[PDB]
Amino acid sequence: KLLLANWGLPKAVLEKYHSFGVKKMFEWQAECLLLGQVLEGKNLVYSAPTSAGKTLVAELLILKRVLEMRKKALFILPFVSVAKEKKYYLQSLFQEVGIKVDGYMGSTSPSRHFSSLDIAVCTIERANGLINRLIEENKMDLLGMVVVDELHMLGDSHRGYLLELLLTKICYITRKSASSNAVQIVGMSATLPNLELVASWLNAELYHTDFRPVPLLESVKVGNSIYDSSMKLVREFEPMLQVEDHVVSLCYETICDNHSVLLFCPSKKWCEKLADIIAREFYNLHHQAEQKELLEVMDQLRRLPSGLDSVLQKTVPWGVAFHHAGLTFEERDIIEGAFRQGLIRVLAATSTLSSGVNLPARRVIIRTPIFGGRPLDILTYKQMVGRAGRKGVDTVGESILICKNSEKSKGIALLQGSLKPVRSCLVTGSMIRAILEIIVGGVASTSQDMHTYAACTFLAASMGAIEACVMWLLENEFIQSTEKVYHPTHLGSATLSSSLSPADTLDIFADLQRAMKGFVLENDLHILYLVTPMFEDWTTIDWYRFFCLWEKLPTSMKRVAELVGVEEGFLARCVKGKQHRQMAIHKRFFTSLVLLDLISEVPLREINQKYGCNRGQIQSLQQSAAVYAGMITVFSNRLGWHNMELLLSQFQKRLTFGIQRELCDLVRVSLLNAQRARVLYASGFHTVADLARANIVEVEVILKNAVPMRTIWVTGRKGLTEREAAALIVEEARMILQQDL
Amino acid sequence: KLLLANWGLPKAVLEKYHSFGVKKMFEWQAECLLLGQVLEGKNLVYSAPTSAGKTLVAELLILKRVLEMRKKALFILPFVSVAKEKKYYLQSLFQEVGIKVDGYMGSTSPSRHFSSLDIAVCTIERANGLINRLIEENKMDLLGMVVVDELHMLGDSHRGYLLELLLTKICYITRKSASSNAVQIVGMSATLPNLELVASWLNAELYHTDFRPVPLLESVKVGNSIYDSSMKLVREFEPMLQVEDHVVSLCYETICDNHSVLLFCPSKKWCEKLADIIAREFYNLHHQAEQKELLEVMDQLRRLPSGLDSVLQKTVPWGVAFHHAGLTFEERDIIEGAFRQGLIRVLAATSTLSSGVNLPARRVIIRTPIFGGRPLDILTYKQMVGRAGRKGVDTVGESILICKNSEKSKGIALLQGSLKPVRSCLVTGSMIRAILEIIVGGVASTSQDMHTYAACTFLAASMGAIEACVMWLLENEFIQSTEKVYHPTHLGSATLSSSLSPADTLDIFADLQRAMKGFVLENDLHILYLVTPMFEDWTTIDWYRFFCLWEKLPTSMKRVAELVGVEEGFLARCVKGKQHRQMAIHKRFFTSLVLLDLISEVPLREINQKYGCNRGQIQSLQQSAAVYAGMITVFSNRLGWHNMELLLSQFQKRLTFGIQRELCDLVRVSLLNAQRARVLYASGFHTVADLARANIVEVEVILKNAVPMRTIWVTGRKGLTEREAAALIVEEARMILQQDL
Ligand SMILES: COc1ccccc1-c1ccncc1C(=O)Nc1nnc(OCc2ccc(Cl)cc2)s1
Ligand SMILES: COc1ccccc1-c1ccncc1C(=O)Nc1nnc(OCc2ccc(Cl)cc2)s1
Repeated sequence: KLLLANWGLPKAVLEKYHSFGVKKMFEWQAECLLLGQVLEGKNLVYSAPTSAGKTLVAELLILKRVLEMRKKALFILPFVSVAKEKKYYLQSLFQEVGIKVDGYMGSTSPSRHFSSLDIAVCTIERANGLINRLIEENKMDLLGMVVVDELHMLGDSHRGYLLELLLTKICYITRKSASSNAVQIVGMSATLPNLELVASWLNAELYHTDFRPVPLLESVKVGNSIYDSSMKLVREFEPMLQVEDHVVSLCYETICDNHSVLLFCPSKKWCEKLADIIAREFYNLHHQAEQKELLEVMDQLRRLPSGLDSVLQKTVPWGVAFHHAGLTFEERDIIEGAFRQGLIRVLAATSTLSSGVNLPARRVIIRTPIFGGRPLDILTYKQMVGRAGRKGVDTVGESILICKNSEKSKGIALLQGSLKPVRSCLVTGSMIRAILEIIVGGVASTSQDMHTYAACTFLAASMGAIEACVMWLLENEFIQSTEKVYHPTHLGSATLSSSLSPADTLDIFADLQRAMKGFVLENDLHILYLVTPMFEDWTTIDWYRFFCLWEKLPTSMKRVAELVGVEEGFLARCVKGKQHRQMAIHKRFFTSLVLLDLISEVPLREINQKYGCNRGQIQSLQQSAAVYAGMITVFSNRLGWHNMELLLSQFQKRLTFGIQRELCDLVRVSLLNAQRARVLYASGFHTVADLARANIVEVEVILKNAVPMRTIWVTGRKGLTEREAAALIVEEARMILQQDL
Repeated sequence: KLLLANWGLPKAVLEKYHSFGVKKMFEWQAECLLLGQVLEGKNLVYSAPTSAGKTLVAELLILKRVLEMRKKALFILPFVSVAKEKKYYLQSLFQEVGIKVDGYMGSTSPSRHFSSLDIAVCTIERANGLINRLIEENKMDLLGMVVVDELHMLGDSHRGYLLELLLTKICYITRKSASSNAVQIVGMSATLPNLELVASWLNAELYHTDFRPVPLLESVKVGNSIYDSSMKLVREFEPMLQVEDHVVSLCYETICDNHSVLLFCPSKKWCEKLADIIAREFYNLHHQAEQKELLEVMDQLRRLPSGLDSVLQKTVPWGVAFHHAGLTFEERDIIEGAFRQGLIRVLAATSTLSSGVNLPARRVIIRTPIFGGRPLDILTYKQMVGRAGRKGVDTVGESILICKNSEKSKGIALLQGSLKPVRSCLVTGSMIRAILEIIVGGVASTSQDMHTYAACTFLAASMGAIEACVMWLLENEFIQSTEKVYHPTHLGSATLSSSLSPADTLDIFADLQRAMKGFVLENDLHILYLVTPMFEDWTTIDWYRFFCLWEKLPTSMKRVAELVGVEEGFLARCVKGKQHRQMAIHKRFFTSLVLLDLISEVPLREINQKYGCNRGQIQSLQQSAAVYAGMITVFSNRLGWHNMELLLSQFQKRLTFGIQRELCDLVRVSLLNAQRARVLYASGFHTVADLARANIVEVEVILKNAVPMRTIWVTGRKGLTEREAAALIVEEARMILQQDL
């Protein structure tokens, strides 16, 4: 029975699955897919190692709930990078059968309407908003499927509560129409202890497996000795060519057998240092002093807005490199592709890669059990060591955690530890959000229904607050009480529409209302201070640098600075030689200055030099700001603020792509980010109309010029040759202008 | 030879001309059209009575310069009403042959680009801007024809100088490429003395005729005696049924022969009184106390935003009525159509109708020679008395000017007077505008060329200033001087682009620049104070009323009022119980309040009641404000002001149609002004897409409802039946959404 052809499956999807290598399932997937009425709608909650092909069952169930019972489906993923990778994977897997798959990730939204879509690959943040939209204007009948990758995220997380709110709201909808399902829910999780609780909460069937196609050997390293998980010595490591940790010797031993290695370091500078070191030894140890593919990778990295990196330049032409959050998303994807193809053999990465893309390595060396001054998380450790072993290539996979002295204790604790149980995280902001979501959607009106809703949440399954939440929403004019039936107000409806926390929406309302009274239209800084999310921790602000920039602003910026709350007596002044709101204003002013250079098309390296923030932080900030701009635009649209929504309607795109207004029509093309559109705009093409018939060979020449074979790198298309790149550019322009009218 | 078939002419245009009755030309038209090389391009300047078919030669020459030498053409007309009538006339005459004819009048602009057009029926104000646009971005080769109706307007006028600037600029272009024409110029004028001078100035051939198809008998009336033009008694008038002027007796005598009468009064109240009087007598004198078509006219007047008029209600169902500027444009057109069809037999009109549409009456009675406290203009008198006599119906036409005592002297002076010679009207604002127009267009650079240009104007043909104009443009940063070659600046380029006087553009620049620093986005009043043209004399502002409105403004308006300069200590206060800029601000604030109710879709009668300004003044103000809004939008667009042009980009439409934002897509339909779109919007149609397939019979029912056979009145379509009206509405929506993509 274990064969993808025996199971009912489209021929096109079957032949696409044979391309990636999936031709015979495992026993665990069959036992999970044949777990009673799961194929009919009885929700499903299952756990498996990430290397065991967890998502195959989810994709099969989607194809089912989409083909047989034609309806929409949601694929909720934890992060934007993995969500985009899954969106492109599902697109390449489902294009032939005609299932329109599009993504709601970060700032990007599908050009086509959600009604035209058939699968929405969403982040946790945007899937909740999508379901809120479906509930508001009565379309919950379109949804028939919801898939939640990384179900364990529903516990303690900054975006996990939105996951719970996503399901407890759906289940109520299914359990209020009952006065094998109407909306199926399929969840993928890790080896959680209380998975059952989660399975019973969602009524889903529970499937837990521990099968790993490539066996895993986790071990600790103390001095020169290697011990297994159960405090048993397994090997006496002796360095081959070393100049205790012998990290370089371990990497050398891994490399000698024509394999690759993952090296998880606790910081960025540590990754850059511990990739330089192995590069130096691989030169000296291997030169007594594919290439072509590696030179292609170097040239791909060299035609980027930030260009080549000095440490990358020293490391990459030896098989060694580093992959941390400091690099741009393009550089990170290039390095990840190079490692995936075997071109890069040693990858010094941080913990961020552990939860990100699927990047398996033969040996995973975790330098220290102490990550960022704290012991490594058991979930993080499991995520790292689950990458040890490539399916279908390696016979085994090795994880080596390097510990010492006392550190040995934390290492053995990580070796013998297990995942913590899932939580609920639900007065509190999450419960306020949930109460507002149900009341404003009209799904629940009376307080008896309000407690019934809380009887459907994970808190009720794990085993007052709702009254406090209702009181808070009533006292803050989010909700009105009539003979005590609760009805949404205009502010309460606008909060649920623009997907913002009701806690933040109060100050957002105050800030926008103050901005309407006095606005500065002679720059884009006032329209940016409103769409600037916060400071958070996107960078470590240098006070002197800030004051210097401020001393050199146009004769019109400081007008915007003083109209929003910034000062000069406290503007990188007092803090220069050394208040919770003024700090949040200046740290928002600086943040709004950086975005000012992002929408002014300033090169990332120049922004880094003038502001001191690296390019990864700048890109993260611009993505967050674009999301916030979209939310603020919807908030003003639903409040009847036509003179502000009109101003904000373009800044989401101008921040997503970091462009000027002129390119806002060119960047609609998927392959025109901010530099293949500026060089294509200077040559006279200023509209997607002039680019549909743009001379093919002409745009090839233009893309060949202006360099900061497949040197051009495209997000989701990896590397593209100039000719193929601009051919796809003109084809995308043709499709955009042809299917939008 | 005198036959429209013998002349080379399209068969479709010939059969369309036979519809209006034009089947045999006069001798004067043949002698003017065969005046040497006029048919080849030698410009043409000719004079004829307005009843002699002056424009036939112009239309024939256009068809020529359009069919043979395919190129664009301009039809410059003095006013918006006559320009629109001519646009619809030329459209109905030229649709079959395929000559795309569209109008640049007031605020409306063609949906299609000027390149697609073949005839542009423009006002004098907008034709100059069109020619400036053609000269700027090098398209003067498209223009090959320019037709100027009412050439005598080029002298002393508020829009006449723009006419001269229109031609002296063209001639230079033709006479600078010479270092039978490249742009033909055809002018129609009245019996001017210095026509020759104008003919030689434009190099045009001169044709003057005095032929009138219906002979005219002008006479003066003193007491009971009627004297001819040369102080000779012609008839001893005796009233038939009178209760000296015997105006009513004269109207009765005209009516008894089943004819109609035009009665030109010096004011609006006089027209309303002297139509009520003849209505009263036509009831009492004719009732000892077509109908169906007249009841149709009453119902047409009753389904208007202002509804029926009390004086109109008393007068119209007797054949008598009044036509003054106080009425709406729709009411004026309805009354003019009723008089033209013979339904209305006595029309008490003001001097405004004299220069407007072609409305002939058998007898034209001019009550008094003193019009508005001053003697009647000889041009105005000729314009009035040229309407005496319908071609093809009457055998003669009669003009009767009622004078008395001393007034007799001014009456005989008008009888024996003649038209004053044409002037030039060119430091002065016109010469500044002309110098800026040539320099910024790049057509002239050196001061030698600058004096050469002034050697091409009408001043040079009638027989220092240019140096003063250049100095003024240099000292005001409109123009820069290099090694002394004059180049346009950004402000100088923006002034020529947005078609505003350089005198006004300085204060406009200052006002917009001040508005960018602090703007109020929570209402539309700040975006309206910038697009409010001026006070001029559009109304007589009532101070108490203004202060009352101000005492009752939202909690956000007075914010806009104090941000622009308005006060409360001087805001219908001091002037209430009884400074050239503060007067221009408050009179702009009040004007910006009225427009606020126009874009809020307040009914015209409610605006009239709350502000004290009649509906004709309100409509004139809204048209002027829409023109100003378009000019300001272009001015900000060319100055790189993206945050202001975006705000202003919709107010031109919102003021042209007096609508809200929601209807800005519906009013793109030619038959949806502001009340056939609001009632069609409330039923769910909020987009021109929902109206293309809008159920035909459904929109018929919706238009049948909401009444404030052909009751629906459409501008340019006269009266339309509900079924035909909404059928044309859905057809226009289909065309709009089908040909715009
Ligand atoms: C505020 O909404 C944003 C808009 C722009 C960018 C980011 C956000 C955002 C930010 C932070 N968290 C969440 C969101 C979010 O996506 N909320 C959404 N709500 N509705 C959406 O459209 C989906 C949709 C539309 C129509 C139908 Cl019929 C069905 C589904 S997205
Ligand atoms: C400022 O321009 C306004 C815009 C809106 C409404 C009123 C005005 C206005 C107001 C007062 N006086 C004059 C104008 C005026 O029409 N100026 C114009 N200039 N260019 C135009 O377009 C014609 C055109 C366009 C492209 C080509 Cl290739 C050739 C011709 S219109």
